[PDB]
Amino acid sequence: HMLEKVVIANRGEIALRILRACKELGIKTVAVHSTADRDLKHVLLADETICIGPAPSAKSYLNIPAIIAAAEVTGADAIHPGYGFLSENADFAEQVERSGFTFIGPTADVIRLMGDKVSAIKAMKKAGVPCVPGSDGPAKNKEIAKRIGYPIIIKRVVRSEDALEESIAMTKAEYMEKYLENPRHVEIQVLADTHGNAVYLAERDCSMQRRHQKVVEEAPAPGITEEVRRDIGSRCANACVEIGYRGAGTFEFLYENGEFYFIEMNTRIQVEHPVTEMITGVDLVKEQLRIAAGLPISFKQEDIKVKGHAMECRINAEDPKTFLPSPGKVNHLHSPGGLGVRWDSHVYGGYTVPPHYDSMIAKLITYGDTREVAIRRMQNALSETIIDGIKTNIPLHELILEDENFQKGGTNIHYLEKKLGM
Amino acid sequence: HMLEKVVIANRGEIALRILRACKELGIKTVAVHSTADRDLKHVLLADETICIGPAPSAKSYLNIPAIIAAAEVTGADAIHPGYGFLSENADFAEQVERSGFTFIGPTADVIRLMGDKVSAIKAMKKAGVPCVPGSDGPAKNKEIAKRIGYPIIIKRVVRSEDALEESIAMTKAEYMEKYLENPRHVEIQVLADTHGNAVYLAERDCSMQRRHQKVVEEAPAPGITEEVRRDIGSRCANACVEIGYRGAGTFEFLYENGEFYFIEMNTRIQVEHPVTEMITGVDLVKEQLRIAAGLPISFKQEDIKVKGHAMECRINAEDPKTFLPSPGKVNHLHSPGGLGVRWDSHVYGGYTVPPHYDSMIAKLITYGDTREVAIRRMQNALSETIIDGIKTNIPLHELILEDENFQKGGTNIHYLEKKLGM
Ligand SMILES: Nc1ncnc2c1ncn2[C@@H]1O[C@H](COP(=O)(O)OP(=O)(O)O)[C@@H](O)[C@H]1O
Ligand SMILES: Nc1ncnc2c1ncn2[C@@H]1O[C@H](COP(=O)(O)OP(=O)(O)O)[C@@H](O)[C@H]1O
Ligand SMILES: COC(=O)CCCC[C@@H]1SC[C@H]2[C@@H]1NC(=O)N2C(=O)OC
Ligand SMILES: COC(=O)CCCC[C@@H]1SC[C@H]2[C@@H]1NC(=O)N2C(=O)OC
Repeated sequence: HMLEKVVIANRGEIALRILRACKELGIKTVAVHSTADRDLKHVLLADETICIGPAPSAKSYLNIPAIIAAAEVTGADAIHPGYGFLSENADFAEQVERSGFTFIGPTADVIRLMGDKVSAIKAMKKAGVPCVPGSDGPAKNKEIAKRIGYPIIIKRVVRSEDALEESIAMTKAEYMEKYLENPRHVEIQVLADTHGNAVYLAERDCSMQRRHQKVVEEAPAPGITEEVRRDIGSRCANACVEIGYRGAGTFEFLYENGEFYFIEMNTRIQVEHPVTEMITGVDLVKEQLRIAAGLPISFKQEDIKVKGHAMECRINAEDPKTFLPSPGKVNHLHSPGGLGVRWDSHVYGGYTVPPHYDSMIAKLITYGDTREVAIRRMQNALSETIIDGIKTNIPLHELILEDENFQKGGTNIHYLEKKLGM
Repeated sequence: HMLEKVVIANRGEIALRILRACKELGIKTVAVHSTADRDLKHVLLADETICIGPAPSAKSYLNIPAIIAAAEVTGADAIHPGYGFLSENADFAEQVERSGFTFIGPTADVIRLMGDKVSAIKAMKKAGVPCVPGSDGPAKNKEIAKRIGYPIIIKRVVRSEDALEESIAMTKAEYMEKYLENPRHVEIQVLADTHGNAVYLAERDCSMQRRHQKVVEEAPAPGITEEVRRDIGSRCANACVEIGYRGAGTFEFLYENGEFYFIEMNTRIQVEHPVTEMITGVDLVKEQLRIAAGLPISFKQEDIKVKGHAMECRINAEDPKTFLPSPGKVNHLHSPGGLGVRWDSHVYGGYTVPPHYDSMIAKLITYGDTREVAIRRMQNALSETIIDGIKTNIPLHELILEDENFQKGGTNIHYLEKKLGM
């Protein structure tokens, strides 16, 4: 009569993370996997396994009917979608609850609401979560653009009135907003339950990115005071209640000259959740599972106090210079350890990284009482880490961590790409 | 003009632990090693290496003149002795400071004081650290034994007056005290610096033992209240000042029917220090190094608050049934991870555990907000851990953790051996 068995509708490290939380709560696990993933750590640990299709994503991890049949055939109570794949797919969520299983995440209606940009802004704007100034929806655009103020983003970026009508038409065989020139990425973690509670769990800075993909994340964000945290955090907790949010989620902002501007709500657990765990002492995947089971969040807002600092390096099987993937056999893995070092990875000596999915192989997470200690622990853990047989982006991480502007802190979302050009 | 280079006068996991702290502080390392240990993780990471002798302990890690020459030839500032080997050897400490290097630990005089039992009791007794009732030093023994009260320990244990004089003479070709029948082992961690400060860092319960060797340790100790902690802890901090203690140390007690009875001060870092780290947020090996450099302890007593619970399983290369050592090649090591899991080990896939030293190969440390969470995390981390090629005592740990009396908590120092007999 509660959650007793959970289908893990994902793979790789987050599938292992979920398995770990399940096993801590005594929840039975069902590992659904493609034919290429029979040797995943979490498949090998799972109570039951069901092969849901051949290697390609389309035919396996995105196979909505096979994943639902796997829940049916095992007698499962709930499905955890992880991140990526179907986690923000409303049709999947809708179909999961229509077949009577618990979807571990928000309701389908809320996924669609926060899954479309204009709709999401409206809803934030009404909740009093600050958005980027814009036209709100939808000749008079010379003037709309006027008052928003150049530069403008139709999405092109647009620096001249001359060329408004062009960039209007150019994106328009392919809405307007203030283009923020050099913002950081600062995001707020929340949880909301079926007992009407919602909390905020400080913030993460994920400004170090390449091609919009995050490389290094940290928590808390440098420069953000407790006062400021409280303001923005409590606006997000409130937004959660207004929209009947449920489960873990993240409000992503562009943050520039002291102000927050909303850009997306990821309605799911994120890759970078561990850094918030380390600074708050909250188990975010456990709380997902509890909340899905109908439990209240296990603590109150005044129980949450940011303590110390945490960093995460996404370790990828890829050439550190060209960023082309590097699948193949890991002959040896020597993973780092010691105080303040956490290692979240499904990779082991003997394991073959397949070509079929993303290239993330491990997340290396460090914690310290200060940002400087956490960066130093990261540097030392990276130098101890050996992954023999394939190439990784460890060398990129080492360059970032020794960057003087990174050490000062507060570098913007373009920094990595500039650095890399220089 | 400070500590810039440290000789790590030890091996195995604690040598790696020390290396890690050194590297966090930017302190150069000198790995002194025997010929059998050239492939130790910490030797491979060290800035400088010096081979101090052939495989046997006697000729290498206990070679006082070779270790001192290694400090001389490298231009080192200090020597960290770890635990075991020379760490409680006053002659070594005396000779290290007489050759002008900093010994990372207390002064030689203090090692001898707390290194001999009668002397240590005197000094504790004068400090107001509670000792076990006894004769204090040294016919009239029928009566001394009388008032201490049977049962008695000459060290034999002695249950009858009849047989006092015998057991007197029997141990006396080979002092008296109350024999505590079913105590737990509860120990208090301290630090003391050259600025006149001394602190206590709660306590550990290390009652699960076999042949007097510890298997599982935890912190805090079940049943001990904050009130009680404060009392006993502050008596140990005070004892530290009275004796001019310096560095990390531990006061070990036998704890029975609500009372603490002193049995030894280990004047060094201990194997089981990590569990205290996890519950207090203190880096105990860093503080050793700071304190040795002449710095104050980096926090005050009121900054220390016990939060959560931690467990440590000493993973040994040994047959889990006969406890005979199992040296040889580890073909694969798959180490556990995830939230609340810490792994302290110099072992890696490819590494050969030699026969020459102890059988400890890794310490698996878990943390949780409650004792139950920490035990469950331990169980799950052990089930994920693979060490292929040699035998380990993991099966023993799994049996302990599933023991109902262990789960209730507070089992005594004889429990494991009884359990094992049953
Ligand atoms: N107002 C803005 N100013 C500057 N850059 C923006 C703005 N809005 C969006 N962008 C850029 O485009 C990116 C695309 O948004 P994102 O949520 O990452 O899309 P997706 O989540 O589908 O990849 C943003 O991170 C940001 O870097
Ligand atoms: N008063 C006592 N009552 C019961 N057992 C004792 C008492 N004193 C010592 N012992 C036993 O003998 C052990 C030997 O002490 P210990 O400090 O371990 O010696 P070493 O450190 O040299 O191995 C103690 O842990 C304890 O189990
Ligand atoms: C093995 O394949 C998987 O388990 C899914 C692959 C990762 C999905 C991407 S990574 C960056 C982005 C997506 N998920 C996520 O949380 N991200 C995150 O930072 O939020 C944007
Ligand atoms: C690889 O060899 C070494 O690094 C030294 C071996 C261990 C010394 C023993 S284990 C239990 C005891 C000794 N050190 C220690 O701290 N112990 C501890 O619990 O305090 C009694």
